[PDB]
Amino acid sequence: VTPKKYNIFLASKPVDGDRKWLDVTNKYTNDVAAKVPQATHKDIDDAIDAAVAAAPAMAAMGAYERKAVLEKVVAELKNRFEEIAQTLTMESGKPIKDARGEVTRTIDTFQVAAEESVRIYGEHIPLDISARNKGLQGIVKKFPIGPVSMVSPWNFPLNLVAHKVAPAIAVGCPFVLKPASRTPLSALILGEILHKIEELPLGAFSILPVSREDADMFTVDERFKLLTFTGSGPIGWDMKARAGKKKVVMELGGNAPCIVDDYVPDLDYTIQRLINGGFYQGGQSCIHMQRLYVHERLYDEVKEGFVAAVKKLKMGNPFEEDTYLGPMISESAAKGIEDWVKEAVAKGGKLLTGGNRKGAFIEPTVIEDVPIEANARKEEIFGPVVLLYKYSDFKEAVKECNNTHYGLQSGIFTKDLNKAFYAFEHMEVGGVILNDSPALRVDSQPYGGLKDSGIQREGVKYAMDDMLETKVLVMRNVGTL
Amino acid sequence: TPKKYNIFLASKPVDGDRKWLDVTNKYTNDVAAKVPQATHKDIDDAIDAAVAAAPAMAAMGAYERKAVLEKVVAELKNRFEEIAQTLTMESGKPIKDARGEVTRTIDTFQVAAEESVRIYGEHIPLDISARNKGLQGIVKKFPIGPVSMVSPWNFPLNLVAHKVAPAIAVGCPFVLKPASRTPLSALILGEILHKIEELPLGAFSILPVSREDADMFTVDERFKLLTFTGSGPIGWDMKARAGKKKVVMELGGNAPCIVDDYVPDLDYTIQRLINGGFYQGGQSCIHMQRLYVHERLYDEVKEGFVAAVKKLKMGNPFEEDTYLGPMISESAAKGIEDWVKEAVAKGGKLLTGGNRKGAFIEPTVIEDVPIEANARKEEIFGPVVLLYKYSDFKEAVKECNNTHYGLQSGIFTKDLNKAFYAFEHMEVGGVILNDSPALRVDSQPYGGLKDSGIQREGVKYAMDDMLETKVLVMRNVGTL
Amino acid sequence: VTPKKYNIFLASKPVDGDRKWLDVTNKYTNDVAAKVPQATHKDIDDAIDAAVAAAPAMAAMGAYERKAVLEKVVAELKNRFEEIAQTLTMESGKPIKDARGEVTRTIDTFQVAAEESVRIYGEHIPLDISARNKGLQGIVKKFPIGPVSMVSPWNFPLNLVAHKVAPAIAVGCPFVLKPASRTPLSALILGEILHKIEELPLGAFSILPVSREDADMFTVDERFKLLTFTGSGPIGWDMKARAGKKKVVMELGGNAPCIVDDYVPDLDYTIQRLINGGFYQGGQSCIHMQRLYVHERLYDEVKEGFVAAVKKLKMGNPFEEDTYLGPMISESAAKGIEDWVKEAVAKGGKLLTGGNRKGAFIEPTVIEDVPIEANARKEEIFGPVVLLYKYSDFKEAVKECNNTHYGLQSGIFTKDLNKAFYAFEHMEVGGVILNDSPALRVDSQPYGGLKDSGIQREGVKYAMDDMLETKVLVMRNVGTL
Amino acid sequence: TPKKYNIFLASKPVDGDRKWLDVTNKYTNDVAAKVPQATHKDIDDAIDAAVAAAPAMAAMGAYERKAVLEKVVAELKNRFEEIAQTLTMESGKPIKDARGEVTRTIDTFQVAAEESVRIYGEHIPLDISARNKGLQGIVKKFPIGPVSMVSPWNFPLNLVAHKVAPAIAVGCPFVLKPASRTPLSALILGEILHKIEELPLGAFSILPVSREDADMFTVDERFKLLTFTGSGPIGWDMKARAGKKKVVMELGGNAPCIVDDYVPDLDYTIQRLINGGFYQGGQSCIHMQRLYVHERLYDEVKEGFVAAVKKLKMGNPFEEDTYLGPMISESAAKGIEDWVKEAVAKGGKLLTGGNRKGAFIEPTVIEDVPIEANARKEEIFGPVVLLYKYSDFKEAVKECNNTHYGLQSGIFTKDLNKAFYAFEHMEVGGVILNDSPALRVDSQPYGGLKDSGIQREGVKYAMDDMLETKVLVMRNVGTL
Repeated sequence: VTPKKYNIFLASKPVDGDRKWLDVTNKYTNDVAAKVPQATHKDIDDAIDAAVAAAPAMAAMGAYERKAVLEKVVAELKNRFEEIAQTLTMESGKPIKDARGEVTRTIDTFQVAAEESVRIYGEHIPLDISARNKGLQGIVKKFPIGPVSMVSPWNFPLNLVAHKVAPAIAVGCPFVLKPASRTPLSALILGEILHKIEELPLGAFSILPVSREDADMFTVDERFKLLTFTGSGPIGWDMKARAGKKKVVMELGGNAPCIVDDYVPDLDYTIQRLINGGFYQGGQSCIHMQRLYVHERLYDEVKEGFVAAVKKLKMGNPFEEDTYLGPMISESAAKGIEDWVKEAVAKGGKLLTGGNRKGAFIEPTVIEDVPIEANARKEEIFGPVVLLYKYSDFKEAVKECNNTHYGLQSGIFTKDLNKAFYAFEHMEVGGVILNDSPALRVDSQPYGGLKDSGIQREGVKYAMDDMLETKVLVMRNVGTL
Repeated sequence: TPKKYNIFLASKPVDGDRKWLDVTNKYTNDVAAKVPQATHKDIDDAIDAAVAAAPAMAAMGAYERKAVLEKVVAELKNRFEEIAQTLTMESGKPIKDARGEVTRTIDTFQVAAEESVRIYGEHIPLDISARNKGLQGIVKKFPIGPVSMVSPWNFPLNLVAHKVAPAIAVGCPFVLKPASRTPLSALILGEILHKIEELPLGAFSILPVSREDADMFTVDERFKLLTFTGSGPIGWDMKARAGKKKVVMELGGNAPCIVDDYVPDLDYTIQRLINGGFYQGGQSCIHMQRLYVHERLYDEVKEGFVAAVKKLKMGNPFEEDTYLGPMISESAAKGIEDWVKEAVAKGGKLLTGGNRKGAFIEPTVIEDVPIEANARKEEIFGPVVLLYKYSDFKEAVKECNNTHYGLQSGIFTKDLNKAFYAFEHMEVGGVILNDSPALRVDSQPYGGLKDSGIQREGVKYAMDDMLETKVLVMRNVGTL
Repeated sequence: VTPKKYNIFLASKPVDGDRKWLDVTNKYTNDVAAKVPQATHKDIDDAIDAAVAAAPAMAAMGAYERKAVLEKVVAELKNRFEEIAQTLTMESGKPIKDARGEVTRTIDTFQVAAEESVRIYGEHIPLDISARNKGLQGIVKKFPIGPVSMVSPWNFPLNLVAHKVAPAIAVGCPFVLKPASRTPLSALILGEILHKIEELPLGAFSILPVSREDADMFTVDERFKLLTFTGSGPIGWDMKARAGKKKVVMELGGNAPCIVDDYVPDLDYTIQRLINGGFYQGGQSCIHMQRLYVHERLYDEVKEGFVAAVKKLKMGNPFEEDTYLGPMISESAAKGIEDWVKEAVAKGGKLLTGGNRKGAFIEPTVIEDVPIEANARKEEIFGPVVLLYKYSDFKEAVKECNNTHYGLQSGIFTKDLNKAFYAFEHMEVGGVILNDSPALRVDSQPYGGLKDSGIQREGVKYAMDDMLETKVLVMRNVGTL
Repeated sequence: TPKKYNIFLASKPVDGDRKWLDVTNKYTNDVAAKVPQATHKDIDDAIDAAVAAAPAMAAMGAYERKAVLEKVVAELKNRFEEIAQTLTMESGKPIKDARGEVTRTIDTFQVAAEESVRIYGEHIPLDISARNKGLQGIVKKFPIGPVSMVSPWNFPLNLVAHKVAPAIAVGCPFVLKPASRTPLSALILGEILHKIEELPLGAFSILPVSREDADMFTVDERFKLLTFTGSGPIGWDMKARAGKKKVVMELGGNAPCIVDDYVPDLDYTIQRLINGGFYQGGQSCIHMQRLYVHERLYDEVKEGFVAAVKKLKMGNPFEEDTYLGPMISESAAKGIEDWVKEAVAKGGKLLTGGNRKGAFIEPTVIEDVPIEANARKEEIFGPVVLLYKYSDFKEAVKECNNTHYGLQSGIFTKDLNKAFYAFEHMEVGGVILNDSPALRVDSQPYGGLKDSGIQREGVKYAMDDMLETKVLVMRNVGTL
């Protein structure tokens, strides 16, 4: 098996040469499936200088030119669909059905960005609000913030890249992207696509897998006006603390709960959505449903149906069409999950199903009554593990949903008008999912959270706002001859 | 001795040798006021003055428009009780309801004062394709120009405020035709406006008009907008004859309410149903005329509702504890009484009331009135509620829609899906959730579908109809 | 020359059968190039009944389904581009270069509508503005108005159809379209495209060229919730007067002026834009530059350059690639223009160039100092005629621009900040064109006018507003357990 | 005898045995006031009270938030002269400028009152693709929670109002650290707020703090937002140490102005340049520090500008005709004097002023100061204007941008393209057209690029940073 050689992108151009090689493994077989050049400190410096130099031409592009770039990306993603999905499954270990879903969502993200690029509206504001302000009016317009530092994760290596790259192009910001070293190929495929687009100025982008020795440049470099990070909370908060003067956007982890107070529209559909929330992407999602709170009257029926449905989930080769659950990103990630499951049961948790490790594979797991002191309850598991709880009081269930240091998304199943809006009002999250699990994300919704889950929002039009600066033209007696 | 009033022609109080209009006390029937009636020449002069004042109205600073509206707010607060007393006298509405109307008028003028300094425009990119390279636009809103206002007798202060406050907030001159039965509230606004120096001369006229000249408010080409609140047949005929001008119509209704639950409880549900069915004595375009109660709740609701209507105090509207005052006229009361008798003759079961005493109609509840009866198909505009039972929610929504009107509807439910199904399928401008359809917030978009009219009132929505869009398309502006 | 037989569209289906034929002539050769079935009174009744019956399924479509219809129209227009352009030139007489420009603009119109179909936003409003309103909030949402009556013109038979049809589909309104009898083929091509789109419910559309005896149904029929008309002012105002209860939108004629107070960026570019304004579409445009006001210091230079440039304009066969000016819609239209030119010169106007008729062809004409009483000055000429005037005072030039019973668009060439904004403030029009002639229209801009030019605005998002009804959900203590 | 003040802890006036801080009259240097200094325990208690008050703050009706802000407006109008006198005393700003600051503060609180009832959300379709069928969303904004506020000494009332008014308009509890040199303006707001019943207990604290405890306002994890106005090096260091919370920074500037024309005339242009160059004695973040005049206008502008500078009355700020008061301290004045001497030593030509008399600095104009001089390189925060000539407009814009600050810029032009070229290319938050960069409307988005900070103030923009977005994603809601 000869590993495929890829190029990295430095100031819009494919580079390889005698640079050191980064190995990319097939997450199922563990074989090196690809070799990618590793960027040097000088390459990163050159990338940042090129982004600064390309900022005026990026800012001078017509709205239709920014749109044409994004539409060309959409067309190339559709054309290379299966190839991109196969590469995604290979480097991330996610089942091929989920990989195809990610490519579809990436197409939607670039498509929303294409439409938004031609809709950056400004305001005409009256400023004569009092007599002392007579004859004043303003024009409020938004401008590109400038060069953007992007650091993306390994769990959605295409879609979570798209949620940074598509808004940057829609606005007219040059960028330097550091893809995750474990999954950089999805990002490099975008680089190949972007390289062939003539409308995009030279130096508008760089996509560089970087060593640990130079990774800090993406945090501290004063030439970037914005740092946008998606990944681990402790890493993210530390980057925000050391970023310097630049603006910071963070999309971090979660410990998403779901309340089941009714079956909506029925039990079968409720179970299917709970299975999706608890085990989609093998729990390797920042909005994975980690905690399930079921009302007393429904508890035995839900537990029975839920556990029976998790026992039917196909775990195996992610390249197979009928695989529901693929392996974890690494054997070390799987060992960590296994340790937390063992600890949860040692502390009093009742194992309902799964909990066993087979290399990088973790069986879909359900644990009942895990105490607050256990790591599986307190921290983001990021694995196919669901913590099942019973409740008698709705207000108390909402309070328990909030009993976490995370605040990304929450789910609620209810037929009750007041319970639905009480949950919207009191759940300490960025998004409340009504009659679906918290694992739901529309690529146009404001996505992000409170507490340790991060700062600001992604979702194309919201991510674009963070890449834009407000400027007002205050006009004194303009139109007076 | 009846009080003598002035009318307002080109911002100035006028009287002279004009024909006198009697304004009667709607309880005692005594002539309480004498009002000059405008001539054809006064209307012509009013329209010419509005056309002449349009440039100065359009040139006012946003803070000047605000100062006018804030001065109206301050004068309404200062003359509160006097205005409320005059309101009860000319409209017949109980003094508690009249005070409520003055409060809502203060809120309407206050919302307009805040909106006057918030007329935003857009900066739009216009380079949407290669052929449109180097193009950008500034979209700004401008006063439409002189506006013709025709107001009703049921809320002679607040339904005037909903036309006048947006016109001032935008910078439109106007000519107002108040209802001849209730012109005093409109005339008190004129008195206030007359004393405001910031408002250009000729910005307003308030003229009670004969029927031989009333058509000028419809057909005159100098008016850029006609805004009418009143009777549907009158309104639709005015729209047909308006000519080139834009037309805004706030017409009647036949508002239904679904009771599928008690929210939060039975007591509160009954109180809101009483308010909807009998507030302003049913003389409201959003009066709850039809009540649909689910079969499992029917007997309990009917019993509680009928017991509560039997406790309603009917009498002298000047008395603090009076709930139900008289109808606008004895003829209005006779008409309601005829429709009640016809409803019972066609199979309707009278649960309470139905009797007339001069201009007074007892609060009435009739069960199972057929679709052929006038009380069911047409707006009653009286203290009459039609009660019905249903077994299927979808069918109750379909029956709510079984009308040629479409103003507002009400729904009491604890069900998330029923609440949003009703929002989606009710053919109205406003769906009231866990209150009767008689609810209106002075900032909400208010108006309807079908025979209930066209467009919306509520200060910022009424302002939109008094504004014209203008775009400045800029080719390579900023290229040296 | 065998005329091509077309079908008409009745409740989404192509029909012909036992119907009478409408002749469609080549506006250059006068040959009958096409035969179109004429709809009977029963066909119109069936079309309206089908639109009423399709209204619930139109209103129940997902936003993405409305988008998919519009995107499929975009794809079919691109695929049949040259064929549509050739048909346009044939039935309208407009030069092939202008016909291609009209197909591109129609593609942009349907594309803007596709993007707008997924962006119909509502508001969440606080309603607790005072103590009496405690515990109130509202959700304001927009709903399809219902069946739409559409009456389109002959001067842009594809684009001015698109500006009614694309927003109706973007919103989810069924419609019955009456295309102009002289130019129905462009509308019938949209009908062919629409017929093949499975996402569009059966009966969502009808496209019927209608005889005079049944044309009134489009005005008075109570089953229509909105009438949208583009065409002749006297016809339009009379339809508004007799429409009954339905809402009315009107796009009528104009008598567009242009002020030349400077050369922006230079004389060459100014002359080229003034030529486009005065003679593009052969002046058969509602925003044709009919009146030209040039400052006295620039007058002789502008007149010389402008007259020299009109003398170079190629008039002839609209199928020729280098033809600038094609024939008028009819010989009667040309005779009418010729009469107004002769009347203008009889009343004191000085003919600078053109003014001669050759069948349906009118030479590009320029007349100096035409008095206010002449029809060429008072009314919309809708021909290749420009009325030239000199001015000394800018404020007076603006006042003279406004000295008309129309109010569609105006143009101003200026380097002066205050003159630019004074003109924006005081010109009594829907659109002020800055440093271009009034003949400029972007398919996304709010387009329409004041005075006799009509009521309301077209431009996709503005036309959509008129096809939408506001509904508020007033919520009392929702979220109180 | 110095006046004794109270500080505010969890909405309540406190004094006790706290260490006393002296507040001096900036003209006489006499101790005018004695202010308690908060302890570490007071700050802890203030933050705990703000966390405890956050649910009641978030549960207030929009009209209750409005009523608080309207009560502040009414109290500011009532105590106008007293507040203006206290402002001149503690800040040293001339009484005319102090009165203008109270006016601007009234406008800020008034804008906030109107904005408090206008926090709109969105109803969004979420069915953007087939996989998203049956999805819809409600996007609503929620208070971010407890706010840490750190205010400056240059506008101790208005720059406090720009943090406090949006916090109340939104429903955020807050802990304010006023500048220790000018706390009295902040303590008057506290006195006003203490008497407002609608405001929940613990909603606010106003605490003058020692350097030993000042870091709590930066690092404490109970605060959800840090909003700072002051010195750039201090601000950037606070952003670095803030932790997880959101950070808003309003820092200094080095504002330039281009004079390419006289708009509408020379007299008006000179008056605005004088206002820009010397209003608040240059002790403003938008003070016009650099003046670029086109070569054809240069001699005429220099002559008129220098002559007008020479007429400026410098003296006792309590006098009605004083234009220029003293600097905040003698040390501040000595620093400005050193930079003026350094500018002249490096080649700058002194056209007027440059002398120090205690805390007073004469209004100064220096021509051709090189880029290496501190007076050109850094924010002077004094009555000093750096005068330059240019021949090329594009080059003048480039030179305006030749700074590490980016708050505001000014441009005088009659040219449409120059106006919009400057709007496009000036690296600032606000471009002032036909006025100096010292212009600020209390409703405009105010803030900057580069070292001038992050985010925007101006009531509705400051409210945005105090709000968190929450979406309710609804799956098949309304399906029965």
